[PDB]
Amino acid sequence: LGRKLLLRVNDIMHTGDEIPHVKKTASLRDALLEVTRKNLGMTVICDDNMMIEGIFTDGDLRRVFDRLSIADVMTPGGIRVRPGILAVEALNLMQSRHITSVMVADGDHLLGVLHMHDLL
Repeated sequence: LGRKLLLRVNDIMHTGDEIPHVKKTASLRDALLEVTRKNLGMTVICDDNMMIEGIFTDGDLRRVFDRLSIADVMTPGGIRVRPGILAVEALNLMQSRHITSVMVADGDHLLGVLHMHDLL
């Protein structure tokens, strides 16, 4: 696990089909279907070229509770990490920000999503 903490996020993040993402035109309902589908408790909002527009977490749905599109309720932009950071560094950031998932990106280009549980 000590070894585990020195792995790079690149090698532990969900990629490809495992990434939850929807377009900013998506229904809230459709966005939620994607969140459920991929089991990470959040979805990215991005275009077909994987350029990041926002994020939406289960906590954000609670915050909404104060029929919409996902753009209407997302966090625009969003916290993210670079693929070369260490598992331990990612864990530290997530702890300090009190989050359990994070996007992995090169700038605004989405590469993957990491969950606290992956950090094992």
